Amino acid sequence: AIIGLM
Amino acid sequence: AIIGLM
Amino acid sequence: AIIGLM
Amino acid sequence: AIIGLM
Repeated sequence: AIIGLM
Repeated sequence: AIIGLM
Repeated sequence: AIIGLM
Repeated sequence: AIIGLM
């Protein structure tokens, strides 16, 4: 699985 | 299953 | 399985 | 899978 934040 | 919140 | 966020 | 946000 894969999250990404900014 | 991949999340991108920017 | 690929994110690219800017 | 592929996501992207500029």
